Amino acid sequence: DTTPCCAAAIARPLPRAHIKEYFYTSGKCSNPAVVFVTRKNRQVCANPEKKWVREYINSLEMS
Amino acid sequence: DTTPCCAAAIARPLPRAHIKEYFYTSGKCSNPAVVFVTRKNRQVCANPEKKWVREYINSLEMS
Repeated sequence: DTTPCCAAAIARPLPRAHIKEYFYTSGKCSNPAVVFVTRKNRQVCANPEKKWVREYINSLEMS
Repeated sequence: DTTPCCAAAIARPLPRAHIKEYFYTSGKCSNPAVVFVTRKNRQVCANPEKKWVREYINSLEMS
């Protein structure tokens, strides 16, 4: 917890074409999240347990 | 604060050869930090105002 962590997680989907990369936060966070990195390099915390996250991820991985 | 943030920041220097990338957290954090990404993809929060951070960074940028 000398590692970057997500207090909360984006309500609704961000636009799929704003998004270029993802990673998962440490599991040592209290809300471990997925993080989306936008073409503009904003890092956005998302709720991994949510359908739009899991098809965005599937989308970035089956490019 | 739907963006990944650093509660605290690594006391002492990490080994320079463990470190492959860096970025700065959002300025919207309460402790906005530098984050070091290790060859093993651990993200480590560091205090930007600290001499070892600023020559690690200079090191990754003058490669």
